[PDB]
Amino acid sequence: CTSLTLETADRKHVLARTMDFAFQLGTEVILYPRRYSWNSEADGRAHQTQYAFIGMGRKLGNILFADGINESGLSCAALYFPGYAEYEKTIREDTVHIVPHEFVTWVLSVCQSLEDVKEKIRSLTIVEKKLDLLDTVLPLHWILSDRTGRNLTIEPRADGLKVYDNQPGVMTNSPDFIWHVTNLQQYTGIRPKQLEAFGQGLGTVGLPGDYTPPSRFVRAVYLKEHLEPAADETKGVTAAFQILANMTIPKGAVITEEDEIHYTQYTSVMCNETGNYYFHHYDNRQIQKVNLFHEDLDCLEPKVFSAKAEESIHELN
Amino acid sequence: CTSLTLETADRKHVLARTMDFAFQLGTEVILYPRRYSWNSEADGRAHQTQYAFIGMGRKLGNILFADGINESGLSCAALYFPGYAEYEKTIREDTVHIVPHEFVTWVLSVCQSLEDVKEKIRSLTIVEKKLDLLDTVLPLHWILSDRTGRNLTIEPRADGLKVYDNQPGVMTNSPDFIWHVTNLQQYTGIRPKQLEAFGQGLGTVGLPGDYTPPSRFVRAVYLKEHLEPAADETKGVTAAFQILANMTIPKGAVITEEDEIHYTQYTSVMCNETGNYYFHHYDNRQIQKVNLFHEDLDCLEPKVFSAKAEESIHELN
Amino acid sequence: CTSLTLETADRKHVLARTMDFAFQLGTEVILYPRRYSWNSEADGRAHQTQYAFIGMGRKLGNILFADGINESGLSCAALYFPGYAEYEKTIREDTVHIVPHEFVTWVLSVCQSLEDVKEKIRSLTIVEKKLDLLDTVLPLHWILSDRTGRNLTIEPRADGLKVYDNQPGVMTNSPDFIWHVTNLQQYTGIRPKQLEAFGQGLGTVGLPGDYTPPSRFVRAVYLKEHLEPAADETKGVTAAFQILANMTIPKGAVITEEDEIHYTQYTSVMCNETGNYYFHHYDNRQIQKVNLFHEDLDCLEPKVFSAKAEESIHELN
Amino acid sequence: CTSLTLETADRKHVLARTMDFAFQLGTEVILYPRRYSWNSEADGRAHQTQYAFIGMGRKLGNILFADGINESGLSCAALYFPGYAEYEKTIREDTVHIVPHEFVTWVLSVCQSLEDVKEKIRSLTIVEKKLDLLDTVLPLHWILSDRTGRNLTIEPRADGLKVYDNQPGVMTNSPDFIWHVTNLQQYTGIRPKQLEAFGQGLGTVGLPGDYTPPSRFVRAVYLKEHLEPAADETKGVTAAFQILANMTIPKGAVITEEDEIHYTQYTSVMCNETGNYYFHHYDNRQIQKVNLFHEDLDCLEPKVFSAKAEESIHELN
Repeated sequence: CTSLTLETADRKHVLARTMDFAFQLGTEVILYPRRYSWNSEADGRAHQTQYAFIGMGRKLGNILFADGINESGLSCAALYFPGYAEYEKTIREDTVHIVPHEFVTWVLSVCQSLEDVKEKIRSLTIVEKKLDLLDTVLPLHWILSDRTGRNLTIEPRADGLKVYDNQPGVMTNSPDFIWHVTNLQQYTGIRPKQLEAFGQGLGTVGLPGDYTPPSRFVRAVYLKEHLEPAADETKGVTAAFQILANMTIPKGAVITEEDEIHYTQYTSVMCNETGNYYFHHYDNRQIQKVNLFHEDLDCLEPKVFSAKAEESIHELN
Repeated sequence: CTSLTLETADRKHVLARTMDFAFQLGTEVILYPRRYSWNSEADGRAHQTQYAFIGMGRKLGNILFADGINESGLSCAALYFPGYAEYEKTIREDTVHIVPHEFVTWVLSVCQSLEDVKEKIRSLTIVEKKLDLLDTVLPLHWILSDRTGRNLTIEPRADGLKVYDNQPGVMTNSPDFIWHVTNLQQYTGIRPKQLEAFGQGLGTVGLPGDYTPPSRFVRAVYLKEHLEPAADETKGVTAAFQILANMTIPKGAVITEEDEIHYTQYTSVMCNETGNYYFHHYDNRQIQKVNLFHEDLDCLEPKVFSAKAEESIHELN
Repeated sequence: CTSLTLETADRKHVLARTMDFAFQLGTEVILYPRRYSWNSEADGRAHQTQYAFIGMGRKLGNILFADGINESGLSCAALYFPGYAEYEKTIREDTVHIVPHEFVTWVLSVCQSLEDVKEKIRSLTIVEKKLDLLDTVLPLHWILSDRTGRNLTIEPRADGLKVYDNQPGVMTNSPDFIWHVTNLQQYTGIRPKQLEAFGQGLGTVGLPGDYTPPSRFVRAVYLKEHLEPAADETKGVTAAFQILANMTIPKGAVITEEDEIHYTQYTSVMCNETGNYYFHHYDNRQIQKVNLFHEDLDCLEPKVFSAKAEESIHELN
Repeated sequence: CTSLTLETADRKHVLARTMDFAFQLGTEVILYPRRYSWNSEADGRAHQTQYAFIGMGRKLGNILFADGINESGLSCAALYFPGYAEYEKTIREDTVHIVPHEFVTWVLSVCQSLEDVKEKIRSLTIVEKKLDLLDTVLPLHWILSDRTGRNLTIEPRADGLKVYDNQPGVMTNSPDFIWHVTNLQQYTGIRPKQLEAFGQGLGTVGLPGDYTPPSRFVRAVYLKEHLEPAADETKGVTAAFQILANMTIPKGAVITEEDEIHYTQYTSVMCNETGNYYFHHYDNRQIQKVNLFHEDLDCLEPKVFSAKAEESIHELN
């Protein structure tokens, strides 16, 4: 997965991410409403959501989310972090306990901002527990965004939960966040204009083209840094998709250790100010959209907005 | 520009191309009908079209085409070829004379197949003449496709018009076609599966990521060669777009000598068997489609199918 | 600079390094004898050497060493580490205080092995103090070796002296050691034999060619990992030079921010077991050698072995 | 193999080359005297040498040369050119016939300059014939130099002997010469000084590091283009070795299809004006020299100057 934030000329923010995976997740955009009672798989204890939100989710016992945007402008995305993610084995105490795949639900339901996350996260404990559908502990890390325009990355390490100001506003997968930010120093020579002619693009030589996390990180940062400013929310959504097109894996390009096809299943963009969640997916290019605020946020139960599944083609004749 | 052919499991062919440029071309899909009389800018002599077709075009005196698919399955795309394209200065005789920006119109209107092109092209002469809108001679070369599944590339050189079997079924810009095909030998090590773990993609290391023509050529060939087979026309169109997403230039990424923004304005896919022309453009992700055969091909004049210009967003609520 | 250890088949060990700089250092190989009194620029306090050693140095008040090999088989090399080196600003107490440029003298004069290093270093303080010649505090980090065949890299950080087991037996410059070892994971696909014909070397595609520190680190690990075993000392010394030839900077190839030419001035190889110091420099390819043990190690004063400066040419006729 | 010419400030010229192979060639520097009779493996016909020369060769019936420098300042080197070399299968007439491995002997024995080459070659036929030792027809191409400072590369193709002015003064192996010169256009952004801090060398990012022929060609052009001027012959010879250090293959780094180790066996530098042949080999770094003119150039038979085989170490104590 590749994620990035962008800021438009009229001052909105979006958080955008591709979801690259071999197993089919079958996520759909879902409203998780306010005052919704759920029980953690860490210890069975009950929680009650405070803020409503929408994001890509799947009912697996509770409804687990890969990302989402809440009613107060906080947005979050969970991306794979294999080999680096390390959780608590032993249940602490005087802490809330959740499992890794609950963090999105937690943070979006209980926090209203980045300041808020930085504070509540001090009494949280994420513990090592499998996701049955996969029979494995999800190795994850998270990128978050709110209406101040700041960005965080949060990474569950052996040393505990680490929080970073994410200045580039980009994040992919392993290794750890400082590693990637340091790696950017190798790439400050790539630039849009040639120095002083098969065609255009020569300044761009050295941009990594492969699908490894470090290269996708560098290629996102390059394209974000030289993006012509986008005027408004819609133009921002387009740009985030244009950039993420460059990190879209066609089926067949990448094969896992198990002979599975690792490809981009969906790409989404979430707008912090407007509560809009846009997306397309491998099989349908047309942007789809859910507006959080058209819904009854005191709804009694989750609401699913199911997607158009095939290529939506506009016939001119 | 990046172009490529693909073949689906049910045996259709598509020819796909991005159109990367700094100046706004304002092309629209247009039907050029059968028996349509036009006069060449080479010498003023009259021609009469034999085959109807559709492609991206612009009225500039006559309607000039950047690509197109005709009523008998021949498809063609003109891509920039700067510094390498060389035309006839002196008007020969016993030949048809056209200017570079007429080749698409010519070949699509007068030829019914690749065999046919290879034969008619022997009595053709392309002469050096400007395109007024640009006050410059277009340096171009062409990729063509028909229902046999073969592909050609044709390149106007100092030595005359050169014709190549295009075995990879890919073409970008300069330098010449054999140069790129030879350059592919450097890249046969890139592969979808790692040898024997920040994540996926490690076999893919070395894939060029920059926007130069040679790198776009290599990156297209890689993605075409490892594309999981596409089952039918629609799935083929999706795949061609998924591959070309990887060669889509966001505004700002690439700047010309003149400080202009060189970006991908539109991407199209043309199906040889069905006469369908699909496309999207920088500002609207949704595929748009014109079916050649729904039209009256004996129409008296060109017909324009003008495109939806803004982002067509499907609202789920 | 690039440094690396090697093991020969007869189980000797060598530590090797190029010295890349813009300022002409003018090091010569010097013997520092045992029981030699000196005083630290840190605080003026007395030191008495315990172990004799040889290495490239220069008299600049006391005699400053870039590297060396001692009588009991410990070797060390100091390499530039700009932006990351961080020393103690304030004098602690109950500790031995030295300045950065005295580390090599200290460690080699006082320690008899890597174990001995890991223990004495626990009560060392390195303090921020300028080298006068250059009017700057040297940013440095160190690689060390002994007769056990283990290796260490020691890096002065904000948080204190960090000590790492150096498994690859390679170090260049910035960034920090764990950064580099982590970065090697992107390069595990590079390999001597092609997969399945311009010539040889296609498996090697991807090896970094530039002179930046991360690139030279990866290229040294590749070459060392795949070196055929060297039978003995001489062969070990040859091999080390053959590898480091690949990270040798000719004059003009790299230019600093101040417009100075930054180039490889000398290359040395030290054998741990035999106290042999071999080198060559930019202007004389022939290997030159100093045998620590041929000298009186109790000598009252340091002894300089000045290099043949010109290309030493063997004339066959 | 990698080869390159250099010009010194005092206007001497050198032609330099590494010899990379898997089979041990066992060349020694040999003087081929003037007025020496030999017969071609092509047809048994008589030849009488006109100009004495020295170069690395081996007695294999006649004495076969990989390179050399003649008495009137012409230099040549033969380098592998697999897949692209194409000789004459049938014996022509009114032409001098030779086999591939006799080119160096022929050109150097009979031609006094590059002009003289371009003229005599008009009536040369190179015929397909095996070298027995290897049971294969050598695929070869050649770079040449004289006292004018011009350079040529000559490549045996399907279509005849092609002769090119070699502006860069560099040649490696396959593919063809114009291929490489064209490929240099992708690399014009590489440069000694950074744009606007792990260390030095950031402008150099992008220089190819692998051992394939196109990569070594680009790396040699970069280094030669940016070499500081060498004051005189000796300095020229040093510089040539410093450059070619960067294309020096240690044992194990590259492995052939047959599982043989392909490594740099020797490196030579020939000065055109002075008939000086310098070299070193894998096992002995010290430069060794043969002075063509110290010999009797009318000598009745060839004379071998056998190399110091072991590392020649200069002992300072």
